[PDB]
Amino acid sequence: STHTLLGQFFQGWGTWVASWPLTILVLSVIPVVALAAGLVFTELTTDPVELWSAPNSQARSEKAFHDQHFGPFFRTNQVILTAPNRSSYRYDSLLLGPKNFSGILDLDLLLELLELQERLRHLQVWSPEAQRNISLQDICYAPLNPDNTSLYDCCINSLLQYFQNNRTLLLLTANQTLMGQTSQVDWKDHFLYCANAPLTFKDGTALALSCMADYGAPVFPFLAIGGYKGKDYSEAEALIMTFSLNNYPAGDPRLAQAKLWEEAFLEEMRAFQRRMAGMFQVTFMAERSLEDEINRTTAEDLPIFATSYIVIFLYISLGLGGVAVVLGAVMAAMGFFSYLGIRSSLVILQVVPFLVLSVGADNIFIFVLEYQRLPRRPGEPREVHIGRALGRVAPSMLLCSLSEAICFFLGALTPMPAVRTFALTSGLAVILDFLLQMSAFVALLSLDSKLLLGFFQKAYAPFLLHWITRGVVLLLFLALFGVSLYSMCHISVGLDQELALPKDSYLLDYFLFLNRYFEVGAPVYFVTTLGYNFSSEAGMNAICSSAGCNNFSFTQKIQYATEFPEQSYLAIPASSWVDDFIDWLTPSSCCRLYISGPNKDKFCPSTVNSLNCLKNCMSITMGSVRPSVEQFHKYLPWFLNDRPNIKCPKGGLAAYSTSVNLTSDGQVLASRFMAYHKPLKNSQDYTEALRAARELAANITADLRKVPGTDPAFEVFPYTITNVFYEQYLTILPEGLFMLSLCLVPTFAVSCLLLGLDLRSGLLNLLSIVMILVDTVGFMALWGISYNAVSLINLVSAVGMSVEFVSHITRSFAISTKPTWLERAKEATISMGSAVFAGVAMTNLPGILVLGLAKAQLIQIFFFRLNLLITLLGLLHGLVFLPVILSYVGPDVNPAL
Ligand SMILES: *[C@@H]1O[C@H](CO)[C@@H](O[C@@H]2O[C@H](CO)[C@@H](O)[C@H](O[C@@H]3O[C@H](CO)[C@@H](O)[C@H](O)[C@H]3NC(C)=O)[C@H]2NC(C)=O)[C@H](O)[C@H]1NC(C)=O
Ligand SMILES: *[C@@H]1O[C@H](CO)[C@@H](O[C@@H]2O[C@H](CO)[C@@H](O)[C@H](O[C@@H]3O[C@H](CO)[C@@H](O)[C@H](O)[C@H]3NC(C)=O)[C@H]2NC(C)=O)[C@H](O)[C@H]1NC(C)=O
Ligand SMILES: *[C@@H]1O[C@H](CO)[C@@H](O[C@@H]2O[C@H](CO)[C@@H](O[C@@H]3O[C@H](CO)[C@@H](O)[C@H](O)[C@H]3NC(C)=O)[C@H](O)[C@H]2NC(C)=O)[C@H](O)[C@H]1NC(C)=O
Ligand SMILES: *[C@@H]1O[C@H](CO)[C@@H](O[C@@H]2O[C@H](CO)[C@@H](O[C@@H]3O[C@H](CO)[C@@H](O)[C@H](O)[C@H]3NC(C)=O)[C@H](O)[C@H]2NC(C)=O)[C@H](O)[C@H]1NC(C)=O
Ligand SMILES: O=C1[C@H](CC[C@H](O)c2ccc(F)cc2)[C@@H](c2ccc(O)cc2)N1c1ccc(F)cc1
Ligand SMILES: *[C@@H]1O[C@H](CO)[C@@H](O)[C@H](O[C@@H]2O[C@H](CO)[C@@H](O)[C@H](O)[C@H]2NC(C)=O)[C@H]1NC(C)=O
Ligand SMILES: CC(C)CCC[C@@H](C)[C@H]1CC[C@H]2[C@@H]3CC=C4C[C@@H](O)CC[C@]4(C)[C@H]3CC[C@]12C
Ligand SMILES: CC(C)CCC[C@@H](C)[C@H]1CC[C@H]2[C@@H]3CC=C4C[C@@H](O)CC[C@]4(C)[C@H]3CC[C@]12C
Ligand SMILES: CC(C)CCC[C@@H](C)[C@H]1CC[C@H]2[C@@H]3CC=C4C[C@@H](O)CC[C@]4(C)[C@H]3CC[C@]12C
Ligand SMILES: CC(C)CCC[C@@H](C)[C@H]1CC[C@H]2[C@@H]3CC=C4C[C@@H](O)CC[C@]4(C)[C@H]3CC[C@]12C
Ligand SMILES: *[C@@H]1O[C@H](CO)[C@@H](O)[C@H](O)[C@H]1NC(C)=O
Ligand SMILES: *[C@@H]1O[C@H](CO)[C@@H](O)[C@H](O)[C@H]1NC(C)=O
Ligand SMILES: *[C@@H]1O[C@H](CO)[C@@H](O)[C@H](O)[C@H]1NC(C)=O
Ligand SMILES: *[C@@H]1O[C@H](CO)[C@@H](O)[C@H](O)[C@H]1NC(C)=O
Ligand SMILES: *[C@@H]1O[C@H](CO)[C@@H](O)[C@H](O)[C@H]1NC(C)=O
Repeated sequence: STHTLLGQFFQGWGTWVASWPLTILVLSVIPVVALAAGLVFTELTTDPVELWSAPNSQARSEKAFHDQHFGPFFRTNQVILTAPNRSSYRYDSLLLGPKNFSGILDLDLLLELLELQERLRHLQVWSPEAQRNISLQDICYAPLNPDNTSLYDCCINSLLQYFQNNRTLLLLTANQTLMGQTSQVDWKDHFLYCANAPLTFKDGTALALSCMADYGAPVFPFLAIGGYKGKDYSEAEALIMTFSLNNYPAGDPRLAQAKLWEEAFLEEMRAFQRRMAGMFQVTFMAERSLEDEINRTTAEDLPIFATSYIVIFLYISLGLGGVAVVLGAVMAAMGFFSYLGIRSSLVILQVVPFLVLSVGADNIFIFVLEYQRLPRRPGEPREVHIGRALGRVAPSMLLCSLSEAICFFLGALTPMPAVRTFALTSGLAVILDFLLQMSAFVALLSLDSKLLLGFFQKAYAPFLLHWITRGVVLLLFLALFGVSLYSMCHISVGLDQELALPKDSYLLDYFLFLNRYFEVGAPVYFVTTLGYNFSSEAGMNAICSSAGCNNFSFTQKIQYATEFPEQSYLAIPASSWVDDFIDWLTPSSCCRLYISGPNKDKFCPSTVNSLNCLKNCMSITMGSVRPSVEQFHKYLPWFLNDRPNIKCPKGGLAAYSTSVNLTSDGQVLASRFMAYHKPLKNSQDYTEALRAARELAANITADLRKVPGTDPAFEVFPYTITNVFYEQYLTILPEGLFMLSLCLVPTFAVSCLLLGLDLRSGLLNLLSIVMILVDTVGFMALWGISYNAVSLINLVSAVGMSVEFVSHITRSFAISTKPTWLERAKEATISMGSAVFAGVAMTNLPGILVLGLAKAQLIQIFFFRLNLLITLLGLLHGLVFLPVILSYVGPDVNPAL
């Protein structure tokens, strides 16, 4: 008899608390201030976007490997222009004939872009470190000269670097004759040539200009122009400007002083946008922007949510004290984790009370209603009266605040750190609410000494409980179940990137141009783990692509997967370094040795010419030349220090200077192979591209481990900058369904174990909760709400919350001792359904009056838009179905003396 013992215990507890209310109130209000001091002490928040990745997941372990061996990924800042007013026209270029250009490639706009680019290059900002005024050379990603980066060696990708940013070279007209000349060649004839082959040093036109940038590296067309899918390289609808800044770990001061340059870059481009509006639509984005704009919306709406926990006060209209009790409990639970050490963000800190308070106030309302509705046996004071009232309401009030702490704690197994912190914070707020609304609230309820609901509940009852009503409500809700369980399959898993922003930020314009005008997605690298030999003649051929090497190979596998971009999510070949290194070892003035030079007997660089150096590295021509082992360690570092000029453009440190990590002897440890994704638009494309690249990587490693000298536990994994975000969605269906399905067991095993309910009433309770979950999943899929990590903690919270909808109804039916089932549930409805309705409306009205006007996309889609569905879909299953279903398959009469 576990139910009877709890009532006796809580009745004696309530009588003693009524006896000593002042002392219990002071001694239970004093241990809240100590826990609340943890908030004011530090409460360290987590600003950046590394609160959305599992700290030991495989996708972040690969990032920790790559970041260690090759340095971190470069931060990118972009500007897109896309002039829409001008008209496409015609140009009869002498080489390729007719070409019908677009309006953005007119010469009147390129100069105006150049005067913005060369002024963004010379930008200086004052830092918190007051000594040094920061230039761009300190924090720029220079792939050719990192030792002392001059200001002209920083990576500034744009179309203007086909002319090396030279104004006079851009304004150049040259006579050229093929005997049918009829014109002079202008800059566009040179741009059309450089688009086809970016590696050329001497242009094939009459005017000669290299297609290489100011820093000695080629610039590809997809990094410069976009929106050119048909009619290639002629009808670009948008220019592109890109600045690359090298990234550091979070503790380094250079990252602190490189986020201050991007702020001035944004504040200068925002002035550039309004300086000209009749000829451009410039949209920009810095890497600082996204992680410091989703915090702005959350930090600009705390006063607009302060009406939430004051509109909690007005709906009860002894009530101020209860809301103060729940707010103190939630604040203490919020501040307790600072002592243990948990870096929670302000976004987590803003929505915790507005989901715990909606469950913490209903128990107060139920207790005060049962205290003010009791028969009030005379001959005894209130000191036993409140204990007598609390004895038969304590266990039912204990189920609904213990079947939510269990649900929230069980829901804290999600991979995301911030969702885990939100679950852990609200899992202890409610459990520190139930312990503090009897040790403090009962003292106030004894210390206070010094309608119409039951009107129309008895008219709402004849609307139900009749065969007109009891035979249509059942099949209608079963049809709702039948439509929801087949609409569940249309649900879409994945969280879009644009839902973190408001409806008015410039990043929405940037993403709308990025999804529509780019032609290559983010780059990806096929990293090679430690172990591969890379030296044997039978070792290079498995990673080769040309001149005698094998039929199928790694850099041949990537190129073959490029040709079906719809299935494999790649759009550019691999560009391996062994393929370029074998080309560089070909003779004729690339790799040469001094013969009679005692002082420089090893290397003759390409730029030096004389009659001294004449011997080649590779000895004699032969079919499919490949170096020996001893010729590898000599000749590989030299290839990583030969800048490409026009005497040997075969390769060098232009693109491979940080793609191989040499040891202290000459055995390579790891490598990278850079290939570009196809244009990825929504969040169902990122995860699918991740899976379709990872399976290709596993195919490559399974093919590559067959060589003789290799080592097992050697895998070639893919890595891109956003792999650490969308890696969870491969495995959120099995780990999401399992967490929900295991979450019903501790509620079913306790709701039928606390208050009667042997099998049938608890079974109907489980049927109601499963119906609520399937209906809310179907309506969530039908609205457009996604199914991600942040939209699963809400469903777990609804599973915890629905015990409110059902437990009091099944309680009042079980205690009912009236004769027939046709009217036995009427007393239970009139007794408890009104109180449950008031409790549900207690979350319904403040659940809509604040979170529906949040102005953030995250709160407006995942907390107002979804909690409203659960709240007004649990009313229909708790006030229209459950009493009706209990009148047909309801248990027989319990005496229950
Ligand atoms: C870092 O930033 C500081 C401040 O912008 C900059 O100092 C600049 O020095 C030059 C040369 O003096 C000027 O642009 C200017 O210094 C003087 O400023 C006064 C007050 O407006 C002017 O009346 C003077 O014309 C001018 N110098 C003289 C006497 O001709 C100052 N910046 C401004 C415009 O206030 C540094 O150059 C930057 N980098 C560092 C630390 O070198
Ligand atoms: C990568 O793969 C190469 C080729 O298989 C391998 O080179 C091998 O090194 C071992 C250890 O020194 C050598 O034993 C082996 O052949 C040796 O080559 C010298 C050259 O003058 C001969 O004089 C030796 O007799 C002979 N073996 C000895 C030392 O007695 C050599 N393979 C050949 C035939 O070139 C590398 O070790 C592999 N590297 C890694 C990272 O495992
Ligand atoms: C090519 O590979 C090299 C070897 O893996 C890299 O050099 C390694 O850089 C690591 C940091 O990126 C270092 O790790 C830190 O080393 C210090 C000194 O021993 C330790 O105290 C730290 O615990 C450790 N990690 C930190 C910072 O917590 C390695 O020490 C260092 N070499 C090794 C493995 O000993 C190169 O960075 C990489 N490419 C180049 C040349 O940049
Ligand atoms: C943008 O393009 C300009 C045009 O190419 C560059 O200016 C050119 O620089 C060349 C190298 O200094 C000049 O050659 C020199 O010209 C002078 C004066 O005519 C002669 O005395 C020299 O003999 C000759 N060089 C040598 C070493 O013999 C070109 O004359 C000059 N272009 C013209 C026609 O004015 C700019 O340098 C370039 N901008 C940048 C950033 O470099
Ligand atoms: O920042 C952030 C968001 C998480 C912040 C925090 O973890 C949270 C959120 C809600 C809670 F209840 C409790 C904690 C998240 C994001 C979440 C919802 C969205 O509609 C959009 C983005 N994202 C992101 C950022 C970049 C990106 F590439 C993909 C996603
Ligand atoms: C290209 O063609 C010839 C090749 O020598 C060259 O003379 C042109 O320059 C002259 O410019 C004149 C003024 O625009 C033009 O009318 C004339 O056709 C042309 N030379 C003559 C007399 O035929 C070169 N074109 C230009 C405009 O520089
Ligand atoms: C003569 C007797 C009654 C004196 C001893 C009374 C002791 C056992 C009582 C009096 C007040 C009580 C406290 C009142 C309030 C709280 C806050 C609650 O969140 C945890 C328990 C805690 C901290 C209680 C612990 C037990 C307590 C200290
Ligand atoms: C070193 C720095 C970060 C220390 C300063 C930490 C600051 C930002 C902390 C300390 C106390 C915090 C407050 C503590 C309590 C609450 C109530 C909660 O319902 C909303 C957030 C709010 C209002 C917090 C906002 C952030 C806050 C002001
Ligand atoms: C790096 C170190 C310091 C991290 C320590 C934090 C982690 C590992 C541990 C330390 C103490 C732990 C807490 C101890 C007690 C409780 C109360 C329980 O009802 C729910 C879990 C909860 C809230 C634990 C959560 C995990 C926790 C916060
Ligand atoms: C073509 C697409 C984009 C049109 C979408 C129209 C939107 C506004 C529609 C589609 C589905 C609709 C929902 C369908 C079901 C319910 C349950 C009901 O108890 C409250 C209203 C609510 C929650 C609806 C609100 C409006 C709604 C969200
Ligand atoms: C393409 O070129 C032809 C001939 O110059 C021209 O008539 C046509 O208008 C051009 N294309 C577009 C989209 O206008
Ligand atoms: C600055 O750059 C030049 C470029 O050659 C280099 O020689 C010099 O060593 C660098 N300065 C220092 C102090 O290293
Ligand atoms: C130029 O383009 C802007 C932006 O679309 C537009 O508002 C403006 O009317 C255009 N002006 C003209 C007439 O070219
Ligand atoms: C595959 O290798 C065989 C044997 O070297 C060769 O005959 C064949 O041409 C290669 N495959 C293709 C598609 O050429
Ligand atoms: C690579 O891919 C194809 C199709 O996925 C697969 O059938 C084949 O077995 C894989 N190659 C290897 C070496 O297993």
